[PDB]
Amino acid sequence: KAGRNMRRKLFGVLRLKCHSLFLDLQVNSLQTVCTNIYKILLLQAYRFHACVLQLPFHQQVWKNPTFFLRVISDTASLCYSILKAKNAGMSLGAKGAAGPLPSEAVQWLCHQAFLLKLTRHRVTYVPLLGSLRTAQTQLSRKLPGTTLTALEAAANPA
Ligand SMILES: N[C@@H](CCC(=O)N[C@@H](CS)C(=O)NCC(=O)O)C(=O)O
Ligand SMILES: N[C@@H](CCC(=O)N[C@@H](CS)C(=O)NCC(=O)O)C(=O)O
Repeated sequence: KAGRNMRRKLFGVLRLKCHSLFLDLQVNSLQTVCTNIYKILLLQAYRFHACVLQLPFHQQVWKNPTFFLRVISDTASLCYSILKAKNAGMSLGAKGAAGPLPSEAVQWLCHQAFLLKLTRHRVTYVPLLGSLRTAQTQLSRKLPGTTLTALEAAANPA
């Protein structure tokens, strides 16, 4: 427990730096880009949960659920902005895909990563799991680009 916390704290910045180097669809496969942005978002979800555990006892999650959901949304926006900048010089012969990832896909990966972590602590996060679970289908009805299952593949490896 104290060993896991030490490892997350120690490797946080380095892991994020490393993942950020594999987001360029010009040189990387789409599967790689999706996996690495997802691993970034999952890392962020763990940091999120750590930060929530140290909120005052009266600052319950059901008390201000807009705050937490917006934090989650802002995470997707920020990772998406990073991804955009990293893919700015993309050309027609890019290895990754014909299309650089829409914000819908980064959003989907974000909600996925947060759900996986937040379902482990339902007693704390039952107010949020409602809105996030719909957003998944809200986005799954917004864009089933087939590649939706290629996103599910990136959220799968252990
Ligand atoms: N992410 C690289 C491989 C490099 C690698 O494995 N190093 C980092 C990820 S950038 C790491 O922390 N290892 C994998 C993990 O622990 O999830 C790739 O997809 O080809
Ligand atoms: N502690 C985070 C790593 C991120 C981090 O280093 N930031 C804060 C977390 S709010 C920190 O300095 N750690 C103090 C703590 O959680 O005891 C984690 O468990 O993943």
